[PDB]
Amino acid sequence: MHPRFQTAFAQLADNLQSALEPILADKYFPALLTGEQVSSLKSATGLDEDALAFALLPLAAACARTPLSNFNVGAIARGVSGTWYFGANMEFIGATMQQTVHAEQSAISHAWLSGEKALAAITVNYTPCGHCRQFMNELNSGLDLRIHLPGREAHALRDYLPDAFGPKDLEIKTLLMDEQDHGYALTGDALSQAAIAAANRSHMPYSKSPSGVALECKDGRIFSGSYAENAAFNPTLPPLQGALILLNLKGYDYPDIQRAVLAEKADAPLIQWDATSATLKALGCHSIDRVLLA
Amino acid sequence: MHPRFQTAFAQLADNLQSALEPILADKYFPALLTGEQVSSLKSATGLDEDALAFALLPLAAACARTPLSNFNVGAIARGVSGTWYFGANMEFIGATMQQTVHAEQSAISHAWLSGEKALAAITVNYTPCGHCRQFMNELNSGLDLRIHLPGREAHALRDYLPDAFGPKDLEIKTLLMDEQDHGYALTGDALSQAAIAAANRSHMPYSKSPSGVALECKDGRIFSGSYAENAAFNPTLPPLQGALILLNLKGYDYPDIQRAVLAEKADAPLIQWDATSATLKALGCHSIDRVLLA
Ligand SMILES: O=C1N[C@H](O)C=CN1[C@@H]1O[C@H](CO)[C@@H](O)[C@H]1O
Ligand SMILES: O=C1N[C@H](O)C=CN1[C@@H]1O[C@H](CO)[C@@H](O)[C@H]1O
Ligand SMILES: [Zn+2]
Ligand SMILES: [Zn+2]
Repeated sequence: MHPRFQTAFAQLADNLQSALEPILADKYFPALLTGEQVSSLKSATGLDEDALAFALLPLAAACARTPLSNFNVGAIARGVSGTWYFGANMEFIGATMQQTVHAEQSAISHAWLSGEKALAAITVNYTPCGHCRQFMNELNSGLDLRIHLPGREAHALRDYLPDAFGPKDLEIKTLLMDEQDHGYALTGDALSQAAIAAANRSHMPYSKSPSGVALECKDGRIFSGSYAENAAFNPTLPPLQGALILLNLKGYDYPDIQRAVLAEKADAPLIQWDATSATLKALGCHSIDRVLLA
Repeated sequence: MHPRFQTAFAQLADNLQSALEPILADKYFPALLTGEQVSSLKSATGLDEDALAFALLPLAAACARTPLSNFNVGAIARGVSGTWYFGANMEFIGATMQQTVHAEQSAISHAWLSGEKALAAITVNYTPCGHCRQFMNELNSGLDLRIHLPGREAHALRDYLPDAFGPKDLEIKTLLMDEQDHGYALTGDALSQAAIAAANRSHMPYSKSPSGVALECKDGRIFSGSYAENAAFNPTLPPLQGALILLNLKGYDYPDIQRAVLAEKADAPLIQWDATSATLKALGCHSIDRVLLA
């Protein structure tokens, strides 16, 4: 089992531990659970979903990277698929606060990127900051998203975000997790195509600047991120971050990053380039290439 | 009167117009009103503060810069001083969504930077996004801040941000607008010192990386911004933005920017440098210098 889970795992309940140990066994346990696993989990313990999710939090939080805060936050997004995706915050020393990733964004994009069509609920070990409540309201699940916090009843997003601002305010009709395909031709090597492919699924109704980032690991593994705009602009999820979320959740570490490509239009109104390299360099990867969309 | 106000002004009520015209007369009307002016305003019209603020919105919104959205948002922060500060959103073509400024952040930092000790209320022509509700909760006014929106009753922040996350969650005791002075020696030319001075008032309890940006205009005017962290990290106000807010509100335009300096520690965990130049270049200023704090 991935050491990141060591401690957490140890404070889990005996029957839960047993049910889990087989799954967590793999270092490369993908920080996710299929329906089937959930069911199994539910039988070995007498937990109901909600209780199960709360019970897994600490594992989701085990994946956090917080050199600054030291404030571990885990989240679990529940697919309409039955799959549960873990999420955890990340802070990058050498960059800016604007580069940070919240547990919630982590889980939701984990899910989105993985192909999930919609979420039903999300569970966090801490009340969501306003930045995340706003991030949440961009999804096709709307104000209905259900949110579970420890020691609280469940509530819909609408309750956490009264009189909310969202895509409708801007006359935006396509929501995050809705089906998208911008249609750019994939070209170049693998990495280039992984980037372009991500740019293709990007959510960018406000600025109309598609973008994607793909990261190649030592072992030739390839994690890629899609750009995700937000109505309030600022909470937008830059493409780099997408990739790093996957990369981390999945058991990898920065240093395993071999090379990275970024794809975008040259003439787009918004430009990912600088923030991408910068942060990437901050992480120690100077191998950045960019590919121009068309 | 600054053309930016032309249209707005024209749809104001006759008695309000009259009361205003003398003030708005100056191109360099500083997008702000002293107590005295407010009083005068109140007498010429029979308005009460709240109604007065709602009535001035469109002027606050006249100051917006929205090449992307085209979504003008104005805000008015009311000092405990009796001074009212205007605010408006800004979007920068060529940068990223994370560089955007919300009307609310604009007003609050307008006030903060101007020396305001605390706010009593804020009025916006649109419901605040979650990013701003979060930004608001960093102030020393806490959940008590009062918020006025058109067609709604007033409410405290707590109402817009139920079960909120904030500085206390991180054990942070110094709030934004509280009195701060990091104690760096001012040095170099004017610009350098303006930068350092700003770095000195910066709010950075989470990362501990002070920073400041000062901009010199053609005419030798100098606008400077202070760094403002936020508990949720992301909503943090980078130092550059500070300066540009003032610069815009005050009647200036990008192209009047002559040179700019940024001050920060070299070894800080967070680094403003890249985002600063980048955006600055995006705006057409390549004249960036950095000064190392100590
Ligand atoms: O991850 C979350 N989610 C919740 O909305 C609130 C806060 N945090 C975060 O937890 C840390 C403290 O702000 C940061 O890494 C920031 O991303
Ligand atoms: O300025 C605000 N304040 C409110 O919290 C909500 C939205 N906007 C903004 O208005 C525009 C649309 O998102 C952007 O410039 C963004 O900064
Ligand atoms: Zn958050
Ligand atoms: Zn806002």
